[PDB]
Amino acid sequence: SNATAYIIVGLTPKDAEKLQQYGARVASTLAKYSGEVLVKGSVEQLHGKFEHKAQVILEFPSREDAYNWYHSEEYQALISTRDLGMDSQFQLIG
Amino acid sequence: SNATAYIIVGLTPKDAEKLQQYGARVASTLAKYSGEVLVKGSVEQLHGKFEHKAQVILEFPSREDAYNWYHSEEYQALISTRDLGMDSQFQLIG
Repeated sequence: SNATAYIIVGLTPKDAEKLQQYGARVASTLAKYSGEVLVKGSVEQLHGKFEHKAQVILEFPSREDAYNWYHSEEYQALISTRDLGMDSQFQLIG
Repeated sequence: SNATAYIIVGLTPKDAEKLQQYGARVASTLAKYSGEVLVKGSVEQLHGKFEHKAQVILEFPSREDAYNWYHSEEYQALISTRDLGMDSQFQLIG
């Protein structure tokens, strides 16, 4: 009944150590915007092409809350190290 | 809990009428495998690059059903018309 919003990530691991620093710190950043990991996992290609190894999907209670999470100061501090840990794409939907 | 599985499509519309036809047929193919559309929508890009205009996420009760759906007889017939209506990528997480 509400307009649930989603962030889709498409990713490829680079630096393992850095990727684990990133992953460790993020979950906290989500709970202020009521973020939640719907699924994560490796890709099996069913059609077309896709440049990435794995996908993660975040779920928020509202588009505005998804956008605000990505743009929060607590998440943004995570970014320089996220990019060392993985090349990715993020898409906001909703 | 069970291991709910997902199909993520990223798409770019081509022929609106071929597309209409596709869209109008897929659903009946979903029910067979307990498929459900989690979400449909245009993309605002948060980070990095993404070739498509829009994403759709499909939710199935398992990876078996998700794969069986895509490779099902009745969905496979919809493909020819699908590919005329849109360029797309289908990823299987599950």
